[PDB]
Amino acid sequence: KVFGRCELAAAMKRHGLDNYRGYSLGNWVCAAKFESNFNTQATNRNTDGSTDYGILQINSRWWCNDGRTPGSRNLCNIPCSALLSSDITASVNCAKKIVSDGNGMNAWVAWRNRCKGTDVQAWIRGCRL
Ligand SMILES: [Cl-]
Ligand SMILES: [Cl-]
Ligand code: NA
Ligand code: NA
Repeated sequence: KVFGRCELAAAMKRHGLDNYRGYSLGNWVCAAKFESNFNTQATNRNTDGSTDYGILQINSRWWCNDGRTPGSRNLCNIPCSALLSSDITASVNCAKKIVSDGNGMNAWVAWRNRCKGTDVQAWIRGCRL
């Protein structure tokens, strides 16, 4: 599913991301925009052979099992395919573990390069949340 901006902001808020670990909702929506263009089915292969999955491009090296990333872990204890669902629950729950891991939203390189230090409230402006 390809979400609209406000639609995703609302779903993220319902699923508990608003100010989670201090990150306002606009940070999460901005990250999703540049990671996946709001498309739950987005996948992208990494140079190391791992793959990124779903609206927040969660990586198989650490976070989910895809059966083809040698030597990886599955810290969210889910198949990576669960991260492609129209239901964003698995992605949000796994994202909460990632953002708690020590480096905050810097785990998402696109957030660091394109969202960090910007007016992220713009991403939720006009939304009935
Ligand atoms: Cl990407
Ligand atoms: Cl694997
Ligand atoms: Na393997
Ligand atoms: Na932080």
